[PDB]
Amino acid sequence: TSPVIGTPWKKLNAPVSEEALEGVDKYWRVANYLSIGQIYLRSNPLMKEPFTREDVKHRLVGHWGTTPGLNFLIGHINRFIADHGQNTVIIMGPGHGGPAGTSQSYLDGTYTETFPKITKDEAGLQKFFRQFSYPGGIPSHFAPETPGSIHEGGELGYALSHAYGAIMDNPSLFVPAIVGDGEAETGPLATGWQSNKLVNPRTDGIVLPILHLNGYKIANPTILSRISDEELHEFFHGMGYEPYEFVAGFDDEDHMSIHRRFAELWETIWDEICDIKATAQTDNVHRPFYPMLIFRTPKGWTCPKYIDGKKTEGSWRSHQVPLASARDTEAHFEVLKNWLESYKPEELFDANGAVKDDVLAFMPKGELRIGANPNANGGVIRNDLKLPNLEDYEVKEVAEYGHGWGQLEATRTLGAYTRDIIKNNPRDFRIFGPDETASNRLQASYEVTNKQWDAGYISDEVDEHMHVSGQVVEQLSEHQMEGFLEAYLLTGRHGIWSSYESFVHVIDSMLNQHAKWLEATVREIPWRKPIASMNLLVSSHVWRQDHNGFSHQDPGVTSVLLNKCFHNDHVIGIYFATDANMLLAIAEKCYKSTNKINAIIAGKQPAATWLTLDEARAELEKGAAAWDWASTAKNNDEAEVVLAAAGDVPTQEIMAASDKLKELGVKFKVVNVADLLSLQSAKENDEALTDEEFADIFTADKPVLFAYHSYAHDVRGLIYDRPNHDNFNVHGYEEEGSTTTPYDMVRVNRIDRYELTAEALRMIDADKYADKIDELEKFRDEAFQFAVDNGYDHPDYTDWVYSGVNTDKKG
Amino acid sequence: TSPVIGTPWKKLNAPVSEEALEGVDKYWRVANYLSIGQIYLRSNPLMKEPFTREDVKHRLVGHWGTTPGLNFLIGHINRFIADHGQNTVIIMGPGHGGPAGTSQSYLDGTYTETFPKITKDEAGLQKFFRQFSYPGGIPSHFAPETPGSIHEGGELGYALSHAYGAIMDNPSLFVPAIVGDGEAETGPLATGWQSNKLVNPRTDGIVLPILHLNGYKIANPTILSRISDEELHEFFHGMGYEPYEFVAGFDDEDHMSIHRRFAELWETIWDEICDIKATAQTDNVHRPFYPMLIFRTPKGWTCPKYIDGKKTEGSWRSHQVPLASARDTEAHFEVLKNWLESYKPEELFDANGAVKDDVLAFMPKGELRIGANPNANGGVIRNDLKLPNLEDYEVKEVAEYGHGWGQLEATRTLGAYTRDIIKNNPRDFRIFGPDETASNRLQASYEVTNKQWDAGYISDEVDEHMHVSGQVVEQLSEHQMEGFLEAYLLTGRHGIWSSYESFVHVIDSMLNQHAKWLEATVREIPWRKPIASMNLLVSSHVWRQDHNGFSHQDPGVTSVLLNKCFHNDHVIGIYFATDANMLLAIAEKCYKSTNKINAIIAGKQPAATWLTLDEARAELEKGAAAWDWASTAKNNDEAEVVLAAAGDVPTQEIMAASDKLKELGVKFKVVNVADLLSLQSAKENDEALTDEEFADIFTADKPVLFAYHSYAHDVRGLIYDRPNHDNFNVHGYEEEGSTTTPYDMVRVNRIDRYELTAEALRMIDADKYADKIDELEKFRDEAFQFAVDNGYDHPDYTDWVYSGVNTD
Ligand SMILES: Cc1ncc(C[n+]2csc(CCOP(=O)(O)OP(=O)(O)O)c2C)c(N)n1
Ligand SMILES: Cc1ncc(C[n+]2csc(CCOP(=O)(O)OP(=O)(O)O)c2C)c(N)n1
Ligand SMILES: [Ca+2]
Ligand SMILES: [Ca+2]
Repeated sequence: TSPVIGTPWKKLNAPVSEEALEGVDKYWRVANYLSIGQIYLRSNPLMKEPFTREDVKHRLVGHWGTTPGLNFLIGHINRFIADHGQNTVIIMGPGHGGPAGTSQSYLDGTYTETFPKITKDEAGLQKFFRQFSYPGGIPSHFAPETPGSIHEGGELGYALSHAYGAIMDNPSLFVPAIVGDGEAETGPLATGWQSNKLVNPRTDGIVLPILHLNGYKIANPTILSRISDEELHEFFHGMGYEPYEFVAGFDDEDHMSIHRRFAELWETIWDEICDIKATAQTDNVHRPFYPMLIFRTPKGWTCPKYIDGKKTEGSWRSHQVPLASARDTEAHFEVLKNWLESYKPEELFDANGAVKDDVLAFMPKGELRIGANPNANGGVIRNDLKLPNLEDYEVKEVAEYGHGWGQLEATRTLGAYTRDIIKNNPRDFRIFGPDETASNRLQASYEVTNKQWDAGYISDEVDEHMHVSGQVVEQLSEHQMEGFLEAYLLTGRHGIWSSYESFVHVIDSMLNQHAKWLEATVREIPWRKPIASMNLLVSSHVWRQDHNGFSHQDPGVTSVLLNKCFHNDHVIGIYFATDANMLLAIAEKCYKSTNKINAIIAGKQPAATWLTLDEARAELEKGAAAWDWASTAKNNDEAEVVLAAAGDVPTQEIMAASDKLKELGVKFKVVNVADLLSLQSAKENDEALTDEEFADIFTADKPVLFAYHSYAHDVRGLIYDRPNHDNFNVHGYEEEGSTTTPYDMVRVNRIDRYELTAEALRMIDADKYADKIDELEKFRDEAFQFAVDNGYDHPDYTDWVYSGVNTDKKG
Repeated sequence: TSPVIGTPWKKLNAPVSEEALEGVDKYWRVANYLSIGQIYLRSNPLMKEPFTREDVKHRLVGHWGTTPGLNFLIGHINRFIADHGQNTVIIMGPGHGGPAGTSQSYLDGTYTETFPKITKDEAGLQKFFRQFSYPGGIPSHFAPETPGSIHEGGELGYALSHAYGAIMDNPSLFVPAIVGDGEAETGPLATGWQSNKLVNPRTDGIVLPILHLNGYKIANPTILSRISDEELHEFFHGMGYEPYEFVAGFDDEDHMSIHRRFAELWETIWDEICDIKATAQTDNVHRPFYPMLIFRTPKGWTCPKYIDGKKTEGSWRSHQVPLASARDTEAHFEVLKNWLESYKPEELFDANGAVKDDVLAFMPKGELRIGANPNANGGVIRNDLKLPNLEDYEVKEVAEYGHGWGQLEATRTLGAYTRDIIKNNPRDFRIFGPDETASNRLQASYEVTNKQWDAGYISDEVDEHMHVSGQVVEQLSEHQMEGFLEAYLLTGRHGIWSSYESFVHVIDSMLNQHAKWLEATVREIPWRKPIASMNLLVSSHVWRQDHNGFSHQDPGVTSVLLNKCFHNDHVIGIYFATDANMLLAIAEKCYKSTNKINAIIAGKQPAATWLTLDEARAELEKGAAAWDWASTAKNNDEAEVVLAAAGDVPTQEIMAASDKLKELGVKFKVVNVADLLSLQSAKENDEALTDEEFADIFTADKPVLFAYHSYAHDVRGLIYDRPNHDNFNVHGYEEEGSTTTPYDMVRVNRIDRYELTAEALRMIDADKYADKIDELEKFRDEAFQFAVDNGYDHPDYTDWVYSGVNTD
């Protein structure tokens, strides 16, 4: 569970000291200096004679405009953390203000502690200016390479979903979530405001949304800055916030006056948050209006007002760099020099080039520092789940009635297993669902917890399995469910979410961003300890969206995940739940795993169980296994065709083909693939089957009929250097189907049992088998026509049970 | 340009007639009956004795919950259309409400006109009930197979972005956009509300957002129905709307009282909209507060209140079917029977089983009808653009100074072309961008038009190229820009939008849904005329996101688009602008095309021009071409290695390697690829190169070093059955990068000129050249180290120019 840190939710009951405000002004000035320094200077960090164009970097890379805003807020939060003892994690929505985040870590000690080459002196300061956005150095964004970051803010939108995910089951945590006014125009951000009706002020922590209303994005004004202030206040009140507005920097107000006004406001907001936390110990069933801050300041605040006659402070022109070159001319250099000097850095550094003690007297210390809080390195907090014994959930009927038994919905097994995981691991595991948890059959969870809901209740006849506190959360937003969970994993907890397969694509770019976070982490951030895996149950899949139709038929998250399977990072897993027992096998593996995105493709429709838990655990360890109990060939040399499947529905259609081939006395091998990446090039992936193991399973020379769950392109591109790759006949989804019958969905994509039988005969001998093939094709047309006439499927398709099932026995 | 249809923005100046309201109530009842009928009945549409469980469908497919509220709004909108002559297109957010849409088109005559087997009698009604969500039949959603749909609503969120796109440069058009209250929880919808400060009430039409506040989604309440009414109204007011709220169905109020309250409310809202349209002819610089309607009715309205002792009307339980089976028992069939009879069909149908004249007297007529308005079949409005002469934008310098000239930003060329397409086609063409138009270099457009901004103006020192009216729109939302444009295309207009390549993935799922829309259309909807193409400029790409870092480095939109390339549909284009000329070649083709998504991948970084417009146009027609002027081999037998590239940067590094292999006198073919899909199996894609043409270009039997823009898996999967496929050595992006130098970006992905030369040498003979291979590998490290020391790239990299150029 989340640890309690410091003294949470304490009022100051005293005004902020003048001496501490002086510290903030100094932090502000030095953080600006270090920010400009990282963008502009390759050398000579303290500007000692001779200070020249040779000291400036050749290409300017990085973003000023947001940075002085961020540096002002982070200074005042640091003051706040130290005076109060508050467990604080920030979310920098504008992750392109990465200089503010590196500056914070350098000034709080965590940078030097983590990178000992980057010392607190002139030499270290020069290394630090240089390395920013620089070949062999560090990113331009608040990247995972930065102490205090759980949010890079490269792809904008996820500021508020991440903030709200971080505070769940984290009642000591406070998250000032800084949101760009451009980022507020994105869809994911717009709906993230609404998260305040899915958290509880007693069992969850608190988010203080801060709107960085600097008036501009790259090249345009922001919508929220150019509407009336009355509209802006109403909008935030209507979304269940008590909005406060701070305006500064548009006039001649002295910097100390601004600091006084801001600390006074901030303490007022904090007093209101402390009243909320205090009330919540008594009454947590009444949703309060959570404070939020509208921070209205000119973009690029404290850069030159005009440069070469164009307004730069309080404009979009300050967004990247207000001054496009300091090398090209002397007058441009003159502006950089005067700009850096306006911060009077002779008052901020000692003669060693260390920051003076009175610039940092006010800073927090130890684990309260933004860079050091374990919430921002959640791996240090994370423990292994207490897993119940997998064998308790095994479908046993396979062991006694035979392979292919039953009409079970596989996901109900993951449902029961996950339920007991929540019971044994309370406050450490969450399920998220875009109004689909029960549709994907995971509602066994409601037996030990509730959907968490902090909007209105009206009636026991409709408000079932909801409570103001609980470990299932639903909102109809794939962005919120991915967001919440990601932050939940990043602050050191566990969980899963499910989605209908086609709508996973809604959050393809979040999967990309979270993969990239994990890629950089496992490659070059050994101090960032492993977090729990992002477990995604991909259900209600293409082959059984016959009832919703073509809009819902897109299994291609598989193709998108394959684009993050490089470098032996091993941050992606892609599993095909053959049946409920293989679903358990995959669930154990993913629930124990760390630093991954696990995509678990599994059907909720009634389907046969093929494997015992033992056979499934064994098949999963290698990724593909031959099925000697289903093969009629005794070894590879006797086999005329290999039948291979990846996916519950292709396994079903391949095993019903197998039975038709057995009755014609064909000699076939049956292969099953649970782990897509097992087939990847052994040159590319050191966990894949070797060519030796590949050749043995799939044979070196015999024709392979491969029925794949998703698009053939996936498998064909994976196996390009494998033995016998030219003999793979891959069937998959081909952008066909409609509102139709289960048989029609497989038929129209040329993966039904009859076409697979036909295909197997074609591959052995078209001439020898020409007759049976024609019979098989006419039956396909006949089976379709049966559906059109009757409105359900042919009994050959419906009433089929694998020959291996002892159906004599009344079970 | 959009047509003016009917008599727009007309007040009634009279109460709604008692007789129209009675028509409306009959529309609601029959429409509900047709709706339940489609979900539950295989036969006996009018329940003529004997009426048994043999008449009910075995598998119930479809959604009742939303459907009665939809049938109510559309009855009332039908009344309003006829009484006012208002050009009206509806957006059914809750697309799962398919039955309200099919019912609409049956009742207005467009269904029987489009589908003549579906007659206005017992026999047709039997076909109409059965075919719904039935094998052989029609979809469960407001699909493109339905007259009146420009919006399926299968994937929720896109209701307001499509609504607002439809009304742009469409001043006579009115779009009531029906938004689910579940759908309002999605991100794309949340931001769509704000579209009201990007439209002008004089040059654009009007959207009336309608929140279907029915209190529930599948298995949960909705946030927006369980917050205070005060918070709900502040929320809409703060997004610049005048919220109006209608509550009905929670008590015993009689249907006719409900209809009267509703029409009166609807006309009061209509008057306010007409005042806004009249004001806008004099003052169109002050943004009005646009009405919206909060519609609060019980989910499943008019279904049985309780079923098996569980609450069904005003519950999530009504979402799909309130009554799970009608065949399992007689008690369940009895419930179905009683429910159908509650509507009193005996009053609605004559003995032929045609709908009675006095049910449809109130309905609009001709092109004012929801199913026949040409805005909902925009291909009939669509005209070919007046394109300017491509030759006028040619980079002519290639012809004078040679292949490899200059350091031009290619996208500036597409920017000039597009500017003049706007000048020649005013009100027919729009650019959208997510705060990136200028960054992607399309700002030549500002020479003839402005960014359209209907929020506040403060100062000429910051408000450059903005006007309350204009053909460029920007909001920082990929969903909005994709949304606006889709609707703009579907109502018969043209355009383009640009994104940074990594952030195209934000809208992967929208390209999926549009692709599927087009896929359904070219296959089986010949009455839906072709629309203009969704043209997406994919720029600021992976190889030159070295100033922003790993977050901006994902070119895998290519992999996603390849998943919509089957059945010879030809609804996807994937193109790589080799240079500005090849970009013009691709733009012309894309701007003349219909029924496509076109992904145009082009660099905005300074880069060489390789091709004349003529060689560009000839290369593009085939999709790939040998570059004989760059090859040293003069036929394929004489060739030792083939150098292939797709992408401005791969092309650059392959042409630099070619110059390095020329110095060693290797005999190599150079191939450029501009159209990814030309490589697709000839058995799969009938527009692709033949095996003949493929083996001629790439050779039958020699080693091919292919440098690819995106992920090598793309190509490896495309060419599985091409001859000589096993000799393809494919390098592409490999999830390596950082914020670094151009050289470092290609180096760390093994696509830099030096590695590509080495790899060519390895593939001809690793021993012969081992010395020269090894030297190349050390220069890679030397070149990296240079950049670390100096902070800019080694001049062998920086300063190179193709031997083919005159540098004197
Ligand atoms: C989803 C997405 N689209 C586009 C971009 C490109 N981009 C980066 S910064 C930016 C403007 C953001 O402005 P704002 O949120 O106002 O931040 P600030 O002004 O504080 O820099 C844009 C469009 C992005 N990072 N993410
Ligand atoms: C993006 C997306 N996520 C999830 C779904 C699954 N889904 C289908 S309809 C629906 C509920 C929508 O409820 P609402 O919008 O309130 O419609 P209504 O109550 O009018 O039926 C859900 C979750 C979807 N279609 N699209
Ligand atoms: Ca901003
Ligand atoms: Ca609803």
